[PDB]
Amino acid sequence: EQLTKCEVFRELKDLKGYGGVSLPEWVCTTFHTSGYDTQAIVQNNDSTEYGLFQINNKIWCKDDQNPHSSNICNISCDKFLDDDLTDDIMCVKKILDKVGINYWLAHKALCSEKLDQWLCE
Amino acid sequence: EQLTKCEVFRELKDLKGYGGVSLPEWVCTTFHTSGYDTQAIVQNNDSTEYGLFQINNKIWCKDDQNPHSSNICNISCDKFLDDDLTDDIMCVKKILDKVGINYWLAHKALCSEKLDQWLCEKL
Amino acid sequence: EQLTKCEVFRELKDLKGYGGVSLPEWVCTTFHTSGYDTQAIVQNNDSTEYGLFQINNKIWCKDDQNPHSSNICNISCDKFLDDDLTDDIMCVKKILDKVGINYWLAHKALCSEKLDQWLCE
Amino acid sequence: EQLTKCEVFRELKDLKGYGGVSLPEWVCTTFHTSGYDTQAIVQNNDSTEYGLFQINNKIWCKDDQNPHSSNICNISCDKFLDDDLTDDIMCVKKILDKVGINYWLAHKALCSEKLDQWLC
Amino acid sequence: EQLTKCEVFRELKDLKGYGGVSLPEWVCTTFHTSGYDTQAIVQNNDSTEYGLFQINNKIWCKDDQNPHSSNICNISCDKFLDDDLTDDIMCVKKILDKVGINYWLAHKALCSEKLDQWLC
Amino acid sequence: EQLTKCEVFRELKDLKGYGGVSLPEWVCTTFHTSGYDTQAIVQNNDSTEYGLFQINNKIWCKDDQNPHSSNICNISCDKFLDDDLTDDIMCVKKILDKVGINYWLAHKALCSEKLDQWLCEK
Repeated sequence: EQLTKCEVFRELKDLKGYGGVSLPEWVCTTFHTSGYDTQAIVQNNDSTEYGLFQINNKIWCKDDQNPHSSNICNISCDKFLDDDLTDDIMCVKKILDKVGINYWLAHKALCSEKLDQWLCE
Repeated sequence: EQLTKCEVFRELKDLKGYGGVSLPEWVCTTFHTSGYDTQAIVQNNDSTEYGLFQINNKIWCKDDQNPHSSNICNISCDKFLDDDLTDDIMCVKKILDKVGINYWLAHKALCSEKLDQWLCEKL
Repeated sequence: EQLTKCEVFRELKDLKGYGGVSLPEWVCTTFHTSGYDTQAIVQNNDSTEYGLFQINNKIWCKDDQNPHSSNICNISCDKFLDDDLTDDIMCVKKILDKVGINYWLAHKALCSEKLDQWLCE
Repeated sequence: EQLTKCEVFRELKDLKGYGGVSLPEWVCTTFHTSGYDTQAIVQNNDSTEYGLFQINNKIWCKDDQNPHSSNICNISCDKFLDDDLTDDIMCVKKILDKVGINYWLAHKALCSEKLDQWLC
Repeated sequence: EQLTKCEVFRELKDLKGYGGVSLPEWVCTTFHTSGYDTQAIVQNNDSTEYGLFQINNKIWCKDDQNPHSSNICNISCDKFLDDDLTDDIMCVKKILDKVGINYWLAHKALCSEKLDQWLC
Repeated sequence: EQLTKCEVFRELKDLKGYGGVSLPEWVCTTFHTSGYDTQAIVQNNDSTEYGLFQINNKIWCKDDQNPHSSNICNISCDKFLDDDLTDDIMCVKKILDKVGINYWLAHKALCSEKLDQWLCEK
């Protein structure tokens, strides 16, 4: 499912304030990460990244590709491909606890200025 | 070279049933893999993926990046970027024989059901 | 920041002939590389690619992800996400000098021949 | 810092029985891992493995090489090169919890049976 | 097991002349690859190399670490840590077939001359 | 060639003080990286490391394995496998120039102090 900026904004309300990051920072980050596509999937030779936040199967979730993954989010990666972002949000909180919002390079690279444009009326 | 659901459907007829996988499954998988673009190419720091099936150059084919690739499909990777999908299919059959359809994670994740929407009637 | 074939053609003028490569080849390559988007950023498990030319943080530039980067172009990777392609071109000349145009597989695979459609007149 | 087959038994006591793995298995596994050298360090192009258990800087601990490591064990990797194996063991227990003893391929491979030679 | 140069020269007799490479070249190559240790194993974040020839689990054999390995040699990697080098040899031929002796960089760099010192 | 501490100490004189690192530090680091084996070669899936200093074919030199290496030292990797440490040092200087001594993780943790055992009163 390809969401609209305002839709992402709404759906991510649960992440508001987590780790102190605001929604415009989240909307901007996910835009540069998956272009707002909940079904985004990229398979490389060693790993595959899943969904809206492009979570990878080497550390966060379990795959057919990496069954020996640390699976920090204790979930099967494909659960990140459907339309209910509940699972994504749960795992993302785990990532923020372990590495921080800057785990995503796009946050600092493209989301530290002109933040008002990522806002929703 | 961008294709549509039914052109992919028509051109992958030879994979139909091969190894026990159905056509809608393939149409679905290639969609989530390359969005039906025969010239899709993704270069990473140490591996690059080619064509409609995004075949990588570490194992299946050879290119200047990984000259020591196992090159199981015995072909130069750029043959996967033309519009003739014959070379591609030969290789895919080799991948299926060795690893199976779920070698493509998108298949297991998004193309193992509800395939009805990947259908093209009259073939 | 999505350019058009001809804007790219215009902006990369300083690369013309460099390393013996013609502009139509440059236009073709960046099209297959970033789709002409000066802000393309692809983050993988341990490397991230930046901008029009998708320059990576393991060798050419400095990231928060790879601080021990050889950083051949002596620059922080995010300078490749702005609209000013000056940084990018300076770095691309470096890459050309060190490895060559075929460092980009898209060039060899698709942009060394049948260049007519990449012409901009 | 080189331990002998017997010191290892002593030092890894806290691991005994944890995750179902016995000491002789650990003695065997760590032998194939680091030769009982607690300062063992293998640096590759992208990853680096530290200490007796050869814990990597990509997932388990934080490095200068990999500052964005998920750092699951919440610790700086060089604390695995000291002679206090307390922090090592604590991290190993997390790996066991999250992945299991077979995360170490040498275990399943060479330290599954004939565990007699690994006694002290 | 830790073979000697002579023990290796004997057990790799089957590779004699395959793909055109001589026994000394093979002895030299394995020397620089594993020091003749048939139980040599090196696990990294993404792959693991096994045995005398340090065969990796991403392409040649089936692992717990890499179950989607193309498994070209249709064999589980642990079989490369046995003292019986028959499997190792079967797989090495496949590698010579798909890639060539120079798949091992040590061969081209160190085992292409001054070979008489690898004779037995 | 398997050298002794002092043979290595001797051969790396040009590196004395380069980038601020003393010989005792180098003699310690190279022992931890290659065991003083000038012919050490470690081949992995994606890269290989060569010689005394274990320089890789991903960034510093050119290989048949990685022909598209950035090849910063502008040298073919196997030149790092012989007895003459001259190219090795030339390249180590470039690495020190680009990334620094702590490019070698063993240095920081094991070869920064308590170096009595690594001196040579030659």
